[PDB]
Amino acid sequence: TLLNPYFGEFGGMYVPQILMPALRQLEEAFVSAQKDPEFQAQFNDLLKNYAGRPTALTKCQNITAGTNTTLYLKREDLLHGGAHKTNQVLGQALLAKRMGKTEIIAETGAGQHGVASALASALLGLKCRIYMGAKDVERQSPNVFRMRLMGAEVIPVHSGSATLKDACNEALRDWSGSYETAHYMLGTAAGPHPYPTIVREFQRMIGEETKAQILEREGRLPDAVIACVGGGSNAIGMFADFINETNVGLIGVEPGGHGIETGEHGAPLKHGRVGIYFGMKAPMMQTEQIEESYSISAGLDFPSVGPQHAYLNSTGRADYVSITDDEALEAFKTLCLHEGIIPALESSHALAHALKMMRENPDKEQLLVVNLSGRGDKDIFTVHDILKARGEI
Amino acid sequence: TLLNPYFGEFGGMYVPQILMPALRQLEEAFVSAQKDPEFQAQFNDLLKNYAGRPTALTKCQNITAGTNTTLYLKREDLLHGGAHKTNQVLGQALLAKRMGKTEIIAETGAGQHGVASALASALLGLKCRIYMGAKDVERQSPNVFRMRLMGAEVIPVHSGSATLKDACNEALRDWSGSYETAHYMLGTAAGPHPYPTIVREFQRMIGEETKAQILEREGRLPDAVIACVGGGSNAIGMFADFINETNVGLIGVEPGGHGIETGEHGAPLKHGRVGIYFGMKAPMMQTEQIEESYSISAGLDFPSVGPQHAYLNSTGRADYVSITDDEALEAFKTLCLHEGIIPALESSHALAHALKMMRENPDKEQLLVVNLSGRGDKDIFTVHDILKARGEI
Ligand SMILES: *Cc1c(COP(=O)(O)O)cnc(C)c1O
Ligand SMILES: *Cc1c(COP(=O)(O)O)cnc(C)c1O
Repeated sequence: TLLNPYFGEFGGMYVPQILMPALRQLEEAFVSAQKDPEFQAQFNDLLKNYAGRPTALTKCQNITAGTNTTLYLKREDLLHGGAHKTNQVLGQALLAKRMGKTEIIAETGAGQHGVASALASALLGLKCRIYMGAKDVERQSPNVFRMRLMGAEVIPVHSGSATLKDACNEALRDWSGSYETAHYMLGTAAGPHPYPTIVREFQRMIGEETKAQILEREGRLPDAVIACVGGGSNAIGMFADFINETNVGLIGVEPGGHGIETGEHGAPLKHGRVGIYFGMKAPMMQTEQIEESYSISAGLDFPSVGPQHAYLNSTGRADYVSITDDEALEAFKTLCLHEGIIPALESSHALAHALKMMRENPDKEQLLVVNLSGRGDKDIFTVHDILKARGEI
Repeated sequence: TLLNPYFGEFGGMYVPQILMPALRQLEEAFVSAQKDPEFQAQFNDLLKNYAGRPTALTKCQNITAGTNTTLYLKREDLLHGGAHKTNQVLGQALLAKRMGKTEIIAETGAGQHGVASALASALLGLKCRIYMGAKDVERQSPNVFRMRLMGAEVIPVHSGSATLKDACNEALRDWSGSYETAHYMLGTAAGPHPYPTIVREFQRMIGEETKAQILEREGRLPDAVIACVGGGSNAIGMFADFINETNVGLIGVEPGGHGIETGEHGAPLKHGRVGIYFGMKAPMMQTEQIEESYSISAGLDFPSVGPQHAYLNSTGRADYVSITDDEALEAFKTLCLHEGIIPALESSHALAHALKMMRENPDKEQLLVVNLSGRGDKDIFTVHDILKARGEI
């Protein structure tokens, strides 16, 4: 194994022996490609002319009116597909073609990573198959339809609890015996090494572009960069290029759920315990066994966190807070009403925490940047249902 | 009146005397702003950092594989909001603030222009009210909800046939008496002068960026630029900067409907007759009185066409074809399956006509550019219903 599979005591490769070759071989191919500028050349061609990079940086004056905070939104919502997932997905698609693979295996919970994979595969022309828990397949008709229109095969998983965990497990069993011709496109910066690394490297351009844009527009780095954290891909992708700029804030917002003190949430980082999950060793929400997570937001509905985040958390380089279903919903409505932008419910947690920092210190002089990971069009149904059940139509 | 209100025998200002002042005053304000670079400075700041301009240019190699056609898609689908409408809307919002107006009046059929106006108004902080036929208000819950989340007031119109025509008429009656403090944000390159002009000028950057990008990437202008035509805003916006490059094709695709020979369509340009409609004099679909149009696509469901298009058509500078519900649906599915992009059903007509030009002449050496006016996420429900009714699930 070329690279180090751990970040502190976190990360690793806790996967059956049958997967070591597939994992080791992926890592090599990856290193070999990181160093090949022909690859980098293609990757950037795709990110630039297909996905639409670089993504804007927006100054939200209306939202900060009457305070001393200056707020910027890194517009990942404007990327092709609607969210930051399109970055890493185009990366691995290429990587896979490089390794001469002819197929993609992926798993999705609500279909956000599913649609992303289907799309990358359509482009790079790879036979895509996406595992999805049956319960979710029923709850997500549109995205299932999207994946099908994009020529991907959605395989409903009925074992276990017929949900994300199960779809995830089955995906890996698939790959175990098909890694010869199929690349396993993991949806986030977690899982066994080298994924946490590969995903960080394939998302790090958002942090890069941010710094550049922030200089051109403010002549100085931000006091902090805030981003929601599920498995941690969009947060690490924004963090990366700032770990070094030590006087820059690195805040990660995890879902508060129904209240970090109800069990119904997903902030294992600050309220769980280290264990091995999804092939990695990191903090997670355990019973005594693994437990359940929750959020109005499905993307943030992860019971664990990426190894590098658990690490940056223990060293104290990055801070990790929590925002709840309602504070997120509030932010979601706020951005809609003042900036004319519908944020994804996931990003709403980060925008929420920013607003919190401003409303509590209107006189404080701060330059903040929230990573708007995706657009919220795919969440109006949900928001509308809640607002209706809450009796506010 | 400063500018000339006609394009050949088309265009004009056929509106009640009460509207001449409001119309004349808009025109002036517009000219004064065209010439003010402080305005241009703001407009471009908005288009660049809020909407995400410039929009990509994508080479669709997979779609043209095995032919001599080179196809590019001007990615208007990647603009904030999902379609080219966001350009002109941000323009008029500014113009209105410039004229010291505090309110926006608009009308929408399916809510695409409604959501756009609501958004521009949220940003530039203007009190937005959008008229919408009651029938449509029922058929368009999501967009109605979007407009409401963006703080706009949707006023259902129940007179006449409770649809677009009626919502449109009521909007103008509103403006008739409120132009003092309310700007009427017309949704397309049609209507009484100066709208056809203002909308062309506020969309012309797509054609501009295209030419620039096409040079940088091909070292030569395209043989043709193809775009769907409803009222004509996205087509003119692409055409504009190419009218002069005479050896460049200017194709406009109108909806074929159920077949240009069934009456159930919307290609008044090539199959109607000149009359006065929506305050302008242009070709339209008349009974003997005005008639009905149709398309799987609501955006293309217009019984008339913009005055400049009728003009460019008579001089023969630009060609106008027709594509049907099925050819569009076919294109829609094709782009999905090979490029991993879901086109808006409207743009599908233009992509359709392009594919037609390639499949019929695989050996012909051609460089084509289709204006992908919007993303098709807001059309999967429709496509899914058709495919299901057609019994293909
Ligand atoms: C999927 C998703 C996420 C959560 O994933 P990370 O791996 O923490 O980035 C965040 N935001 C959006 C909009 C997403 O779709
Ligand atoms: C509204 C719309 C159109 C039709 O309008 P034009 O005024 O002819 O541009 C075309 N494409 C998309 C995607 C639209 O939303």
